[PDB]
Amino acid sequence: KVEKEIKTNQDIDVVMTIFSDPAFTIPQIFPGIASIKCIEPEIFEAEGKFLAFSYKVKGRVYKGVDEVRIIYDSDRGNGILYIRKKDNNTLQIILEHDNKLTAFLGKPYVSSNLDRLAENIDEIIRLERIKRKI
Repeated sequence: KVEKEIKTNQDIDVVMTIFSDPAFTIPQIFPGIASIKCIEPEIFEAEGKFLAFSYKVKGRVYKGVDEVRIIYDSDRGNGILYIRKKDNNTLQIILEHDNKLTAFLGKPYVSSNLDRLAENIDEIIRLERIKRKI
């Protein structure tokens, strides 16, 4: 698994809600997302590429107490992305992928994404909020 703690001064419940939108979360985290379809609010299909490898991913979001769980399948392996509220100013993102080869190759792309999200989270969410009116 690849993970990242994020600290935020934004309203944590708003942040968690935004992370439950796959149109936000998947392009932000997955390697090189170039297409995303978010029809029904809890389902997505996306396409991306990293190195020579194009992939098609689709999946479903489940909301829980203080948790968002995104279950996905792709031509390069299946997995779960978790977003967990830890306290009022902190969350954890954990990506667990079932294909070791794909995880090895995708890892620096996912970690770079998670680092960028951690470093810019409040500016990213402030803009999301303006657009979503939440």
